Amino acid sequence: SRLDKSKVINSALELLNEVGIEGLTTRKLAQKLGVEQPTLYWHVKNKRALLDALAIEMLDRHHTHFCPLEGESWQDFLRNNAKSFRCALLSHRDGAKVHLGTRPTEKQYETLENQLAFLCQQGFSLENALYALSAVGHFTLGCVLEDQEHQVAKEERESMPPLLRQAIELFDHQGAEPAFLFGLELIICGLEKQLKC
Amino acid sequence: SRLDKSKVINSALELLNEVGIEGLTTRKLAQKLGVEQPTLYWHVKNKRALLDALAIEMLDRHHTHFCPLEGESWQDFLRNNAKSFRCALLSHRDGAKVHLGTRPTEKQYETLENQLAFLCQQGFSLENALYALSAVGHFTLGCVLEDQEHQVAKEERESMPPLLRQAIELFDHQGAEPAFLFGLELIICGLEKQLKC
Ligand SMILES: CN(C)c1ccc(O)c2c1C[C@H]1C[C@H]3[C@H](N(C)C)C(O)=C(C(N)=O)C(=O)[C@@]3(O)C(O)=C1C2=O
Ligand SMILES: CN(C)c1ccc(O)c2c1C[C@H]1C[C@H]3[C@H](N(C)C)C(O)=C(C(N)=O)C(=O)[C@@]3(O)C(O)=C1C2=O
Ligand SMILES: [Mg+2]
Ligand SMILES: [Mg+2]
Repeated sequence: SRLDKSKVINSALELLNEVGIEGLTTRKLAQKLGVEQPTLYWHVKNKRALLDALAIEMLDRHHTHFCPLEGESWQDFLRNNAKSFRCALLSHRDGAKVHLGTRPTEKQYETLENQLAFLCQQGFSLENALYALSAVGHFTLGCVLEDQEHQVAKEERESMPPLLRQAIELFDHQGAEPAFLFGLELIICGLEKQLKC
Repeated sequence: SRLDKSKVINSALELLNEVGIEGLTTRKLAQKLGVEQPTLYWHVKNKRALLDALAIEMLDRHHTHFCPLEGESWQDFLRNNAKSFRCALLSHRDGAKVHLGTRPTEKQYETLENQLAFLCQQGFSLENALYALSAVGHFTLGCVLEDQEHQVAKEERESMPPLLRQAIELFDHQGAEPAFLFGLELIICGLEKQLKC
C-alpha cells in the first residue's frame, strides 16, 4: 500500500464492476485494498462521497467532449458532448446510476461556464441554453439507465400482435445506439427551431 | 387478512414509500401485512416480480393518457402520454427506478399496439414511430430519475462564475416541470420535422 486517492478511485472503479452500485460499500472497498476501514476515510468520507468521486472520475477518463472547438457548430458540439457523456456513463457498471443526483462541483465550474457561454454567443438566451443542456442530459441519462438495467433485469425474469412483435424485434435488433442517436437528433431539431427567433 | 393481490400491491406501494426501492423486500412486505413470508409467495414470487407489479400498478392508477383520442393530434397525444407517464413515475418514491428495465407485458399488448398504429396512420413508419416512443420515454425517465434522486442525494451531502450561478439558480428556481416541458417540446419539433417527408 503506497496509499493514494488515485489508487482508491481505481480500486473503487473496479469494485463497482464487481458488485455494482448497491453492493458497493466503503467496508468492501478497504478490504479490496488490503487496508483497515479507518484508513480509507483519509480519502473518502462515505458511500455518497465515494460515489461522487466515481462519477467525477468517469468523466475525467471518458467525457472528452466537455469543451467546444470553435468552427465546430453548437449542433455538432451538443452532439459530441452527449456522445462522450453517454460514453462516460457506459464505461462502468451502474455508471448512469452513479451519476444520478450528482451536481456541478468546483472543478467543473470553468468547463460548465464555458459551456453556457459557448451556447450564448451562438444566440441562445442563458435560459434556453441551460435547457438545451438539461434536455440532452436527461435524455442521455434516460437512455443509458434503461440500457444498463436491461441486463440485470433480463437475468431475473422469465405472444402478441404482429406489429408490436415487429416493433419489439426491430427495437431489440437495433442497439441502444440508434435509439440514442435518434432522440438526440430530434432534440437538436427542436433547438435548431427555437434558436431561429 | 382477507388475503388479496390488490391488498398486497396496495401494501407494497405503501412500503415503497416507507423504505424506497433498495430497502423494499418481500420479507419486509409480509411483516407489514401481518402474514408469514411463504403466504405472500402465493401472490409474488420475489422482489423483481413484486417490482414489476408495482410498476404495472402505477400505470394503472396514473398513466391515464395511454390511449389517443381521435381528432387529438399525434403531437398532443405524445404530449399527454408523456405527461401521464411522468405522472405515473412521480406517484411514488423511486417510481422511475421501479420502472427501469421493465418491458411490455401481455396486458399492455393492445394499448401498445394501438399506440404504434395510431402513429403509423399519421404517416410515421413503424421504425420512426417506435423511436418517437422511445425518445419520449427515455427523456421522461431521465427527468424523473434525476428529479427523484435530487432529494435523497441532497440529504447526504454538504462559490463560482456568475453565469453558472445564474444558470443554477434559474434551473433550481424553476421546477422539474419546465425542464421537462421544454425537452418534451424539442423532441416534438424534431418529430414534426421528420414526419414532413
Ligand atoms: C417497442 N416498444 C416501443 C417498446 C420496447 C421496449 C420497451 O421497454 C418499451 C416499449 C414501448 C414503451 C411504451 C411507453 C409509452 N409512452 C411512450 C410512455 C406508454 O404509453 C406505455 C404504456 N404502457 O402506456 C409504455 O409501456 C411505455 O412507457 C414503455 O414503458 C415502453 C417500454 O418500456
Ligand atoms: C445549470 N446546469 C446546466 C446544471 C444544473 C444541475 C445539474 O445537475 C447539471 C447542470 C449542468 C449539466 C452539464 C451536463 C453537460 N452535458 C450536457 C453532458 C456536461 O458536459 C457536463 C460536464 N461536466 O461536462 C455536466 O456536468 C453535465 O453532464 C451535467 O452532469 C450537468 C448537471 O448535472
Ligand atoms: Mg449531472
Ligand atoms: Mg418502459
